[PDB]
Amino acid sequence: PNITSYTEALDEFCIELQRIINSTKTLHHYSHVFWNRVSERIAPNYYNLVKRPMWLQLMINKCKKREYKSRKDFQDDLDLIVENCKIYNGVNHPLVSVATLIHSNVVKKIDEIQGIEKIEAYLSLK
Ligand SMILES: CC[C@@H]1C(=O)N(C)c2cnc(Nc3ccc(C(=O)NC4CCN(C)CC4)cc3OC)nc2N1C1CCCC1
Repeated sequence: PNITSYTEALDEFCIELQRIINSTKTLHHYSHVFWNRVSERIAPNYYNLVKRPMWLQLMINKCKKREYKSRKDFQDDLDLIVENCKIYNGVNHPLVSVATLIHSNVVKKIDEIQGIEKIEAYLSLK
């Protein structure tokens, strides 16, 4: 991959982020809980507490629209998954350790993206 422009860098970034999010499906037997939007039928009150909900399919959709312009934009959304999980369920709820495992696994995989330094360099040439 010859990344030589901002646009080429952003296209590659968002394909790589998609792959990393998709890899979380095999991470843990409760990973799937974070994939789709929380339904009111199952979580009464959820949207009374949680004003910025986040789930992994939504992050995939944002990658496909090239809405992540940096690592920080991406990690801001990933932070919400953990924050909402902790606050709604309680920090000792079993789902919390799953959300933090997803978070740390994802963050580590971003650093392993082949050519991540080159991608982030061209992303800084907005
Ligand atoms: C929203 C809080 C927390 C969370 O943080 N997320 C992200 C979440 C994402 N998805 C789910 N999904 C489901 C949740 C409940 C059920 C279900 O069928 N519950 C029964 C309903 C009838 N009742 C008599 C007995 C229990 C099915 C789900 O299908 C995938 N739950 C989540 N929960 C918790 C995990 C169980 C409760 C809520």
